[PDB]
Amino acid sequence: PRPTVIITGASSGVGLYATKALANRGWHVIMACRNLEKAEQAAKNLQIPPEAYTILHLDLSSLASVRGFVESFRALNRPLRALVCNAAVYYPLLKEPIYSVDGYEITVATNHLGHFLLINLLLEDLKNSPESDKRLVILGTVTANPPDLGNLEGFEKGFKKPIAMINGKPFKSGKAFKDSKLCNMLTARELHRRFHESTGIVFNSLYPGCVADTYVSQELAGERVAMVVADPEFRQSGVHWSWGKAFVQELSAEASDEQKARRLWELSEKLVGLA
Ligand SMILES: NC(=O)c1ccc[n+]([C@@H]2O[C@H](COP(=O)([O-])OP(=O)(O)OC[C@H]3O[C@@H](n4cnc5c(N)ncnc54)[C@H](OP(=O)(O)O)[C@@H]3O)[C@@H](O)[C@H]2O)c1
Ligand SMILES: [Cl-]
Ligand SMILES: [Cl-]
Ligand SMILES: [Cl-]
Ligand SMILES: [Cl-]
Ligand SMILES: [Zn+2]
Ligand SMILES: [Zn+2]
Ligand SMILES: [Zn+2]
Ligand SMILES: [Zn+2]
Ligand SMILES: [Zn+2]
Repeated sequence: PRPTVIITGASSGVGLYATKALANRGWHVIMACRNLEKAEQAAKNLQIPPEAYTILHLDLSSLASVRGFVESFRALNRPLRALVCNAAVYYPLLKEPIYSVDGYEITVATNHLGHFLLINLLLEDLKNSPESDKRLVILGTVTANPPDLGNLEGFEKGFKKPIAMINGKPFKSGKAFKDSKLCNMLTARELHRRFHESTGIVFNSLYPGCVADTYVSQELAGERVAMVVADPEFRQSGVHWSWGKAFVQELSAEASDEQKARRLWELSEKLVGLA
């Protein structure tokens, strides 16, 4: 009897050490990955036993792929205990936006909108599971409090070319990334508010520390993801765990983001075909 956790972006970095850590605690990790070849090599290289994992293809930049990943998880007939939204892309060199298969600026489309659809479909799976300690963890920003969503003008007007930023202003890829990470935080917050009572699922977020990409190792950061998913200390919905022993804060900490967080959620449903 082995409890199931899905990890997005599990074939490298933090996601890969997180899957290692959770397997060592005796979990069965669904490595939901873009690149099946790299996922297979990585799994074997870290010496993880075949019972501890299953690789399923997931491309967060395609909503058809998010839907299809979900049907494939369901076919396993494994009760879901947890979900980790860890996958993040970042294209620092782009001067011009790239638009996903579904027509959305790719950074926001992958980091936010694809995780948004994934979360919303898997809530059904999460709420129907008979596991008692069910968590949904999102990798977010340093603190729950540069990114600026404005009045969401870009999302209000449908978020298609020529719109490449959530606030409807000219494309900036580094800001797009930060915007996207803000969306992840706002979404965690809003999952707690909308669903924690009705389901009893723990909805939290974390920041495992600054990590070597383009003061903390991938191994440790991955251990810290595992802690947030699995250990009794971290079993509390509505909060952000940060390593800068963790500082904890309420996801709803910043009161003036309340309206934004709600409007973000409603616009996101529209963008991914839930409304
Ligand atoms: N460095 C910082 O100071 C800083 C700042 C803010 C946030 N963070 C957080 O730290 C975390 C580091 O994560 P990491 O080490 O796992 O990242 P990483 O190894 O540097 O590379 C990106 C990850 O995203 C996955 N991915 C990319 N595109 C995808 C797609 N279209 N569909 C599905 N998966 C995709 C990749 O694996 P596959 O392509 O094989 O799936 C890979 O695991 C991030 O989640 C980020 O939010 C760090
Ligand atoms: Cl597939
Ligand atoms: Cl797929
Ligand atoms: Cl409660
Ligand atoms: Cl759908
Ligand atoms: Zn596939
Ligand atoms: Zn999100
Ligand atoms: Zn109650
Ligand atoms: Zn509670
Ligand atoms: Zn409130």
